Amino acid sequence: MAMIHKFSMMGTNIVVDVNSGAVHVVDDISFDILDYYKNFTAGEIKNKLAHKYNADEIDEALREIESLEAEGLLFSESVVKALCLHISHDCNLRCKYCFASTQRNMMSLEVGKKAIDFLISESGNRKNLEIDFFGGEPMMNFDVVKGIIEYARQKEKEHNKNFRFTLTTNGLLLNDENIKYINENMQNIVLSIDGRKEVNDRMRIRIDGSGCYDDILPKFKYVAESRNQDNYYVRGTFTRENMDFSNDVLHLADEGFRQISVEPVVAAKDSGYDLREEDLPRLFEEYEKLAYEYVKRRKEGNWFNFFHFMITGCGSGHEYLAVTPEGDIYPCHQFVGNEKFKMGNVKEGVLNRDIQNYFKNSNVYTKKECDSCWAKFYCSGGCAANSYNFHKDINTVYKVGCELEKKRVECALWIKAQ
Ligand SMILES: C[S@@+](CC[C@H](N)C(=O)[O-])C[C@H]1O[C@@H](n2cnc3c(N)ncnc32)[C@H](O)[C@@H]1O
Ligand code: SF4
Ligand code: SF4
Ligand code: SF4
Ligand SMILES: [Ca+2]
Repeated sequence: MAMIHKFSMMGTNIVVDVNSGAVHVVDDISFDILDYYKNFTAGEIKNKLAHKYNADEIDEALREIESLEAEGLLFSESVVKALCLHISHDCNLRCKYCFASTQRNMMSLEVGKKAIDFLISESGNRKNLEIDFFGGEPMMNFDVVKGIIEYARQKEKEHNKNFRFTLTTNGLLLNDENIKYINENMQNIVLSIDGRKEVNDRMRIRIDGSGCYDDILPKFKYVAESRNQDNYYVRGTFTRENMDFSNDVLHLADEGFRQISVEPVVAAKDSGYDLREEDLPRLFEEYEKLAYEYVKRRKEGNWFNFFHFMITGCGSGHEYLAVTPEGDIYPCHQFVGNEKFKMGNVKEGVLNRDIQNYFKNSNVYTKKECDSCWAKFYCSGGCAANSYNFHKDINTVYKVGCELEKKRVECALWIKAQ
């Protein structure tokens, strides 16, 4: 499986050798060489490239590319650590693209602590433990969150562990007092806002239809600077309704957000919101359009971090598990619908292993469609929710949500070239 990927993006030619991880910026002549190198002689390539370059400059271009091959940078040849807590399945929003379009109960405190104990028991001897407060809207049940935190740190002393708490909130229930507590206790907070106001208020709406932009932007802007524009990010979701998502990222940057994350929709088949292949040469340009601007404001007064350019696996189902409010264990937040992937309850606290191993053995070596790919050692490993939603199987590639990430890998590699 000796292969390379070749791309040229905004006046530069970069090459990736997949097994090595080596990255090369190359000139036009050696860039056109690799169209023929592995299958043609040095004598055959002269007659081929005898309209743009001449024999000597061709051979010198062969010289080093044949030495990178000789150097070996061309053609080279389970323990659970995090729990996604569903502190609530109720919510005060009705976002179109969200799975919570279906009941409505609150995680009890006794199920929370049975979630902390389950994590410690299955953590092996890993010291760093992650607890994500998620679900519907966790702040609707903030009493329990404070109780789970105060309970975990009593356990940190006894079990030689360390808990890393993150919250993800729609914004509506942040106030002066819970924003204090959030910054002396949560290591990271995720703010859900979709960017421009017409885009956000289009779909992050309440039961009545009214939006949430005007209410969350004031408190989001502040939580960011209360924590010095770090240890947070604003989390946006672009669907078919806003494929110009670059302005969404930059509008959030213009409002003073250094840490921004904008991602495609997951498990959005047959909703009208998912992105199709026809949109791929539409979504690509704004990724490139984005990667250009981050370099443009890299060292200037303005600057912003886009999470998907910052360069294992995602871990859902073997290293990362979601806990329903009743204690039920699921591979991730996106699977608590499907009952077949039910893996146990944190009360009884014993984990189903062969669903766990079924998920652990779904990596870039396992699936046949990945072994052909150039970004296998650069990828997230895919999204199991997207695979089962588009093909009812955890181990077949979801072609769109995949060429998106390959372009982000291409955009992240390209930023580091400057
Ligand atoms: C599921 S919500 C739960 C936490 C909290 N209520 C909030 O929105 O911040 C967390 C994040 O997941 C994202 N999300 C919801 N449904 C999604 C979907 N179908 N595809 C991709 N992201 C989604 C939303 O953008 C939201 O920011
Ligand atoms: S707020 Fe979070 S949970 Fe409620 S709908 Fe919007 S995304 Fe789903
Ligand atoms: S990108 Fe999709 S296909 Fe290429 S490796 Fe990562 S997951 Fe497998
Ligand atoms: S499966 Fe898809 S959605 Fe569930 S965690 Fe891994 S990536 Fe996020
Ligand atoms: Ca700690």
